[PDB]
Amino acid sequence: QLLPAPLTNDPTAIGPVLPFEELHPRRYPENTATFLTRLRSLPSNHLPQPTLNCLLSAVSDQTKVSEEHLWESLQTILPDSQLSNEETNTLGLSTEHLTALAHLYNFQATVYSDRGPILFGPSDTIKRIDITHTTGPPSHFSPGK
Repeated sequence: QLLPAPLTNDPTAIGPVLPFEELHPRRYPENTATFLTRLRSLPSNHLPQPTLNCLLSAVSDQTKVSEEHLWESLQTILPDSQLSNEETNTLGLSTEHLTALAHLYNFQATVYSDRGPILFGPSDTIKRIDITHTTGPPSHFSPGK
């Protein structure tokens, strides 16, 4: 809810800090797309692929989209500060990145977590995928049920 300084300082973005679902309206499952972000304006800087890439490999398996294309798509819609930071380098990508990918590639994911299945991504979509998540630690995403 509070405004993150790296986000407001991020020169790849413009405008005010708003929930993802306000800046990118879709039929998201409630309380999944409320995370704060800013509109991405600068073209891609071609960030290196994340070292902890299991979310990309899992979504890639289920969509047949390369991890490179998934990652470049994330750079179309999210500020760089939300893609390369202390958290992504030590914990990997998160279900918030999954929500962003779900918008960019029009799918809804069922995430089979240690707490049960949870939907991420817009309902106004045709494509469905299955992703497994274990808390660990470490966090791990895998494709399929």
